[PDB]
Amino acid sequence: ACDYTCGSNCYSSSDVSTAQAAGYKLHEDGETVGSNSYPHKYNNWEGFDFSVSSPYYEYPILSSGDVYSGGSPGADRVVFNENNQLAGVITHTGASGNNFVECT
Ligand SMILES: Nc1nc2c(ncn2[C@@H]2O[C@H](CO)[C@@H](O)[C@H]2OP(=O)(O)O)c(=O)[nH]1
Ligand SMILES: [Ca+2]
Repeated sequence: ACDYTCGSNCYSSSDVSTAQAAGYKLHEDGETVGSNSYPHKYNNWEGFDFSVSSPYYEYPILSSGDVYSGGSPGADRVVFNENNQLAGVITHTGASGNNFVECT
């Protein structure tokens, strides 16, 4: 079963946890990754009511299972905060333009 379903992608708790650990780690060293410099800030234009506190940072989660280290970031992201908390999992899939919809 899927703990998180991002359109076509099936992500498990373990998947989310791995990406998230990679992002908070970069964020902690003050280092980026890719041409879009992940992780960066998630502004929250979508206006999601996260059960966690701002500010937010995003980091790509790959359907491939591997951790992002460059190349296409895909459509799915993991959102965590300064305390290393999971805000959620979002995707551009089924979302107009660069908008975001949440993974089910
Ligand atoms: N849709 C959306 N994009 C955001 C937000 N905060 C930062 N971004 C980034 O700004 C871009 C829009 O110009 C988005 O594609 C996204 O980059 P990512 O694709 O790396 O997530 C936000 O709250 N919503
Ligand atoms: Ca997996």
